Amino acid sequence: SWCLSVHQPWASLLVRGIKRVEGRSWYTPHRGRLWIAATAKKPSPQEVSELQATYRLLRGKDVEFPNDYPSGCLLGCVDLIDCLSQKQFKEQFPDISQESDSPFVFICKNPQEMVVKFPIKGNPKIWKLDSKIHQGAKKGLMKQNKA
Repeated sequence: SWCLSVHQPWASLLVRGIKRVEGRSWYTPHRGRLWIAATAKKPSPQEVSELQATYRLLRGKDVEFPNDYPSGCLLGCVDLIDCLSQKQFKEQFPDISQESDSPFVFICKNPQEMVVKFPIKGNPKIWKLDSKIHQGAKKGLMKQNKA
């Protein structure tokens, strides 16, 4: 029922599993399912090319970027497994600590993308989804439920 607004292209990278941590300046006790919404801010082609270049070298040839990075919509979800200080992240996750230098690092698992993405307006930090879109969001985690 809780959501985080994230700029594109990072937002789709998170729900596809290409980006595995998310850095923020603030700590959250939230754990478990976290919906991911893309903000309205449209990314520039340079941003998209520079990030896709980096992640292609981090993740290899098998990486599958989305064809398009839709803005202003609910995208899917992840499991927020832990939120660590940057110090503990560097110490405890040495294989991936280069992937964020933010003061806090959200460790994300089990990404799932929605079969149909629904328009939505963001809010700060971790915010509560409206019940109607939450219901449609849940049904949308299975490709067969597309209508």
